[PDB]
Amino acid sequence: QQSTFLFHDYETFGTHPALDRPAQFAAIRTDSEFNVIGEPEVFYCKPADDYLPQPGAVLITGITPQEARAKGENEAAFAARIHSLFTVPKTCILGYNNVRFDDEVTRNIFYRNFYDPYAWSWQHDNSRWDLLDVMRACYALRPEGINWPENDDGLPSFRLEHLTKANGIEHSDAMADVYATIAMAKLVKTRQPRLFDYLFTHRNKHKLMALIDVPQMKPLVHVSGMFGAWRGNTSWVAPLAWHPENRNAVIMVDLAGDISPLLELDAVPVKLVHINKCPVLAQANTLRPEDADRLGINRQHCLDNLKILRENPQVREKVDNVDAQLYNGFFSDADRAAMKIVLETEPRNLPALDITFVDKRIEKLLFNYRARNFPGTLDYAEQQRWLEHRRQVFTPEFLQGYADELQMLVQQYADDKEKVALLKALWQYADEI
Ligand SMILES: Cc1cn([C@H]2C[C@H](O)[C@@H](COP(=O)(O)O)O2)c(=O)[nH]c1=O
Ligand SMILES: [Mg+2]
Ligand SMILES: [Mg+2]
Ligand code: NA
Repeated sequence: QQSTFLFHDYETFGTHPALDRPAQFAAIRTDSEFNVIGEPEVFYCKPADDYLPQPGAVLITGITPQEARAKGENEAAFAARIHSLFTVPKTCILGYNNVRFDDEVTRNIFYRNFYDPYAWSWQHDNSRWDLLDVMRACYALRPEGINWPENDDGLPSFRLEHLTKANGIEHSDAMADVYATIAMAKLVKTRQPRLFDYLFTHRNKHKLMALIDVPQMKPLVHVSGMFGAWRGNTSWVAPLAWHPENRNAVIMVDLAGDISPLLELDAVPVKLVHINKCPVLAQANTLRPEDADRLGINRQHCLDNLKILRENPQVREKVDNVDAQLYNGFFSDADRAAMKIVLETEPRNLPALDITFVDKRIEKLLFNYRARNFPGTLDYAEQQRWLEHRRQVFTPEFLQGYADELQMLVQQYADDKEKVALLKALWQYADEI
């Protein structure tokens, strides 16, 4: 009814958004002015017994598999709680690195648990945003008034913890990262008000499409992590064409690159810009001469490449584990309707549910869903199928490797008492599972 922001963040058991499992979700809702209006939403996800967490992830988060299992609900119920927060009308769902990471975790949790992986983002006036590329855009285009820390390599850092410390934001508990993300939003809104407004409005794919002039190859500023911190994640780009299959993807040339292989053949300075993924795009003059110089971006090289590309328009023409299979395709309307019945049927009425799916992923999705979330509902043949599944995960190579990694880390981090205790926990859990 009113426009709100839902700030959120996952802690996970590893960095693969499909093949690792979530540990904890944290979120809070604000009004359109970033005033907190909701209660903190913090909860855990019970990991199924076909999985061991990445030791490195647990050393970072401090959340053991024992803790998520004892404090969590099954992933079906975890997914339900997240889906009910995300689908409140007129919600902008945002975080810090959510476009690349947390949103991929969400898509995969929804996929595995019979929710639509995509609808949450856009239905009922919803949107997404991400403060990471907002911070990157400020550094590159409007750095005044913010402290920009360097990492140990002498490159600008966009780690949330570095930006908060550098700008006097308290950081810190479970909610610390979510509150830090709200503080970043307020920082940019205060210190770069017009840029903040511009970036917020341009989260919308139609505002982004208005910038794109393919016939003219109209140059734009693009701020992207792919460009690299050494050039402030920034270049001038030109649109060449739209993707043959992906409706949301435009094919850009990086004008700072070497266009020789693109001109001559039948590094390639070509990238996809996904207009549904909050890319930072603006008119060319948004990168001011002083900032182009600061970032080492060569205007004349970019313009020379642009001139060549415009004179050569032939360039436009030139350019298994079911858990890993989200992007194998969109489901049919019938299959989506069938999966909605799975979702909305009681888990006790699921064994008796006779329903047809055509997409070949759904049989395996359904078996995993029932065995992971509702193991008490499995019959004997299903129990034996699950035992085989666990065996095929816990291969001789995998189990040896896991033990080896723990034994290496406990020696490596011998003097870190908190890490030693976490490694003990990881061994204990692996021994059980
Ligand atoms: C920063 C970092 C995160 N992670 C995992 C655990 C975190 O819950 C998850 C998200 O962390 P982040 O949002 O700080 O990037 O990624 C690692 O496995 N290794 C790492 O070095
Ligand atoms: Mg995070
Ligand atoms: Mg954290
Ligand atoms: Na956290």
